[PDB]
Amino acid sequence: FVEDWDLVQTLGEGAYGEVQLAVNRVTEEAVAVKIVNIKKEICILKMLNHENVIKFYGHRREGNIQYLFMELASGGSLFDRIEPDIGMPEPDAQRFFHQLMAGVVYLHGIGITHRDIKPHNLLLDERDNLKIADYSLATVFRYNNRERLLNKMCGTLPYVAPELLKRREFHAEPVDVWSCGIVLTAMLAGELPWDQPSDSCQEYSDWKEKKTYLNPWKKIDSAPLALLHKILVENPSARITIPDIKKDRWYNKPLKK
Ligand SMILES: Cn1c(-c2cccc(F)c2F)c(C#N)c2c(N)ncnc21
Repeated sequence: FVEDWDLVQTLGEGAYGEVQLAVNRVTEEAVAVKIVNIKKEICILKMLNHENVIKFYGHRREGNIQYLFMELASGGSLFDRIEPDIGMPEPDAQRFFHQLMAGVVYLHGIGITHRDIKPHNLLLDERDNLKIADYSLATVFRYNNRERLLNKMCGTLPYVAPELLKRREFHAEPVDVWSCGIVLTAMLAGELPWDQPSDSCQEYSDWKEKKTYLNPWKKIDSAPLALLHKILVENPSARITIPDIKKDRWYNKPLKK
């Protein structure tokens, strides 16, 4: 198998192609390999250097198949740490949220939007450090200090911001903030609040009407729920920004040893 690397186990599939564990017969160093536009993805992957983003090691083409070598996350995904109908202990949810914001602030700072934040795309290293993975939908929204609005509809319906179903064009950053809000909801309640944030979605109307005696909102303590009230705001220019998320009372609440 490719160069010194043996492809010894599968970690995920479907998507565009498969992800393999690559143990180096020589050094025993273990990495991840994605087996697959791709030009643009590679170019974004080479920009990424942060502790909460999956590191890119290199690519080797071999006829049809490209091979993307990235940092391995041996802890699996945040999706596997969320217990259905329960979620996880509030202190673990807060730490993962801190790491997720650190990663999102980095991407936005280099003018990159991920566009598909959800628990399947948030992986853990062996010390339970969160890493944003899968840059196949990622795009430049800021270049030479000029912002460009996005127009492609993409992501996963339960995680997408409402403006992306309703507007011709929209700002990248509030879309990623919204999906972090759905991720925070899943961690604290082990359930997604709606199929999609459309006015024909009863659960979404129930939330705009502030009916928080229904699930999933009734499983969530008042402090983190006050933050979700500022994140899941339908008007993207009134929605809270990451600088202001970092001032939020629950965000700054001591919880974890
Ligand atoms: C499961 N998995 C993925 C993955 C991420 C998104 C979709 C998908 F299908 C995947 F396999 C990784 C990546 N990128 C990954 C890694 N780097 N290390 C360990 N396991 C991984």
